[PDB]
Formats: sequence, structure tokens, C-alpha cells
Amino acid sequence: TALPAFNVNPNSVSVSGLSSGGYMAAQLGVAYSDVFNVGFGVFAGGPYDCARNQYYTSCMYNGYPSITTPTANMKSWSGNQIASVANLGQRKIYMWTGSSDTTVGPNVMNQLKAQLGNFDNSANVSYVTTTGAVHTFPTDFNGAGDNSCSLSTSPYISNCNYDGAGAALKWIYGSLNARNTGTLSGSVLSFAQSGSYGANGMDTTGYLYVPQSCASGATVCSLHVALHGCLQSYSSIGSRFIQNTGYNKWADTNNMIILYPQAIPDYTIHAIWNGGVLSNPNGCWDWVGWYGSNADQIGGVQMAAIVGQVKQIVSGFQ
Ligand SMILES: *[C@@H]1O[C@H](CO)[C@@H](O[C@@H]2O[C@H](CO)[C@@H](O[C@@H]3O[C@H](CO[C@H]4O[C@H](CO)[C@@H](O)[C@H](O)[C@@H]4O)[C@@H](O)[C@H](O[C@H]4O[C@H](CO)[C@@H](O)[C@H](O)[C@@H]4O)[C@@H]3O)[C@H](O)[C@H]2NC(C)=O)[C@H](O)[C@H]1NC(C)=O
Repeated sequence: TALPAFNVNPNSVSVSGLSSGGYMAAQLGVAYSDVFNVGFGVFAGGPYDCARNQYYTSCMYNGYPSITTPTANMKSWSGNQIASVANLGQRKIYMWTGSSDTTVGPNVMNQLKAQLGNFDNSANVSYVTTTGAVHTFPTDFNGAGDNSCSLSTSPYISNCNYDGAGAALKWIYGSLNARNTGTLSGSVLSFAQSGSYGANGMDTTGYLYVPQSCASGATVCSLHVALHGCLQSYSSIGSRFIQNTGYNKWADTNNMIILYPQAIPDYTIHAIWNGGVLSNPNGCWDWVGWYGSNADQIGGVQMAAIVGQVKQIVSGFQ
């Protein structure tokens, strides 16, 4: 099915994600700060350009990645390979980690905090820590199939007694109507991630949750892009990220569409920025350069595809 155009204001776009989806949220937020012009959210991700000049495992497992060059590159690329970093001073940025995350980790997120500290006033950056939470998406309900917030295992979505989706949306957008406490009003559309909407490393189908208010075209909506993490693509866990992460109940009472782009497991070995070659068996978003030297720059194929999806959705603005 073709990705529809909706009555969404192009000035109301943001993105967030977990894991490699968190990394990608920041890559989009930085490289395309003009497109994601409200802000972005990072759950258990890491520094922009973290893995370009140091090996990816140094950007994981609660290690201490360097941000010297990554920060320098942001300064250097501003206005060319990425949108003006001045934009970032005018963005709401949400950050979250579990204190017991040993997959990415507080130390990694601390480095992202420091990096962004060079481009956005602390007042606009919220960095929340849930004590005891492991690498997992934090929600405050028992989604079907959820793993314990104390055990990092598939589907990496938990009841951590913390509404992470709500927190991120409220930090990015400000005051929101109370989340829907009943059945959702909308549907979960599928669309073809093909042509300009698709790319290497991406599934051929994406999804989006569309509240009844946004479907009719009679109401101007906003757009939030939510990016699953590694081992969280549709191929791995089906619709569990779409359904169990808690974005939809907020979208539903706040005239918001939630777009859910899908990556896919990729067992082909590719040259990456640093450390030689690597396949992408876990279906992560590209934060290491699997599909291009420009993965976190304007033109990066996955970012270009997601931005394409965004432009299509907002093309229906009335
Ligand atoms: C990211 O975080 C930063 C830091 O908190 C935010 O930036 C501040 O934003 C507020 C509100 O927009 C600014 O407040 C305005 O300050 C003006 C004076 O600015 C002078 O001084 C600052 C340094 O203190 C210089 O940077 C600036 O160039 C000026 O020299 C006031 O004149 C404003 O008041 C007038 O406008 C308001 C609104 O219309 C009216 O209500 C008033 O009556 C009056 O007419 C206002 O108080 C503040 O200056 C900003 N500080 C910074 C960092 O420069 C970002 O907004 C935030 N990102 C976002 C947008 O979310």
C-alpha cells in the first residue's frame, strides 16, 4: 500500500528511538535538524557520529566513548553535511537510560549529554535515569510479551513503572492532553518502504499509527517518528514495538501521527566506518556505516528514506 499524505504541519515534526534507533534519532535530529524541527528523544543511545573513529563496542556495553572528533565533526559539517548546528540550540531534546543498562549504558548516554552540551542549552535537554532498569523500552503497563524491566531480553519492552513515551512527547511538545485511557480510535496503517521510502537495511513494509482525528483530514496533526532498536524490527518481534511502547495512547488524544519505520536483519557483511567489516544480523538502524560513509550525514540512505516518509506524510498539510 502507498504511504498516504496527511494534514500534518511540517513545523511539528520530531523523532525518538531505543538502542540503534536512539542513535538514529540523534543522527536525524542533527543531520536533518531542519526537518525534525521540534526536537528528538534518545532512549539508551549514544553520541552523534560515535562509531566513525572508534570501534562500535566502545559506544556500547557501558564503555566511555570519546566525543572529541564527533563534536569537532558537528562543528565542521554545520551547514554542509548537516543542517546548521545553530538549529540545535532551538530544539527540545529528551534522553533516558536505565541505571542498570549494560548494553549501551549510562556512561555512553553521559557522553551524548556532554556532546549535546556544546550545542543546546541544558534548559532544553532532559536526561532521565530510571534506577534498576536494564536495556529495554520503559513503559508503565504490562504489554503482552514484555520482558521484565530487570532482565534485558526480547522484545526489550518492559513495565518499568515509567511512561517513557509520554515523558519524551511532553518534553518535546510541551503540554499534552491526558493520554487515552480506553481503546484507541485509530488504525495501524502499513505502507511500502520501497523506492524513495526504502533503503538498504530496511524492511519492505513500514507502519504508522493514525488517530481518527488525523485520518479525516479535517484536523491539523503533528508527527512523531518512533524508531525501534536492535532486535526490535518487525522481523524479530512483530508488532510488539508498535503496540507495546505506549506512544499511541498519547498520540490518540493529541492529534499526533506516530510513524514506525522498520529495519530488517541483514546477514551480509559490509565495510563500516571503523574496525573493518561487519554484518547487521540484529536489524539495527545504521549508526556504524553499514550502508554508506554518509550514514549520519545528509544523504545517508536510511535517513534519506525516513525523511522521504516524513515529507510524504506532511505533504498533505491543509
Ligand atoms: C534552549 O534554551 C535556551 C536557554 O534557556 C532558550 O533561550 C532563551 O529563550 C528565552 C525565551 O525565548 C529568551 O528570553 C528572551 O530574552 C530576551 C533578551 O535576550 C537578550 O539576552 C540574551 C542573553 O540573556 C541574548 O542571547 C539575546 O541575544 C539578547 O541579547 C528578552 O528581550 C525577551 O523578552 C521579550 O520577548 C518576550 C517574548 O515575546 C516577551 O514576553 C517580553 O515582554 C519581551 O518583549 C525574552 O525574555 C532568552 O534570551 C534565551 N536565552 C538564550 C540562550 O539566549 C531557548 O529558547 C531554548 N530552546 C527552545 C526555543 O526551546
